[PDB]
Amino acid sequence: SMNPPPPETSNPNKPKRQTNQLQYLLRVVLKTLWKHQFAWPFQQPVDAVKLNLPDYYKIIKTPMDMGTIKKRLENNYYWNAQECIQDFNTMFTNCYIYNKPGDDIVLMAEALEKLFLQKINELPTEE
Ligand SMILES: CCN1C(=O)c2cccc3c(S(=O)(=O)N4CCC[C@H](O)C4)ccc1c23
Repeated sequence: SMNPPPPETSNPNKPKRQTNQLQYLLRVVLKTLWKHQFAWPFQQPVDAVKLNLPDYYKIIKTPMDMGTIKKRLENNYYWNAQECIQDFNTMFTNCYIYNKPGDDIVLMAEALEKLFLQKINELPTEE
């Protein structure tokens, strides 16, 4: 049983930007989702060993989680907001791939994803 290396959160050769939308995504969107009662399963990479889900990383080849996204934001890892939004979408999509409609984990993702879409519907305009 082995978890893979988690996604990178630092990369000096990546071009980085401190964007008004990216600050919003950390200060407002991520930190609001982070406090939700259903956020805890998404706050770190899936530990397929602890959770005894040995087939998780057989199926999920681009893992993502809100703890990785929080580190990426706090270390100024993104060039623009769409890169950060795509990591959220990967995280939600992975959960819907590995799991089935009706699963408790999928009810949690569906709630988080609707809040997430509410919060990003309006981003501060690129000043
Ligand atoms: C989001 C990443 N991710 C999955 O794809 C997934 C599949 C099955 C279980 C599980 C758990 S759990 O065992 O802690 N638990 C959490 C609360 C609701 C259910 O009871 C399951 C935590 C995080 C998970 C899973």
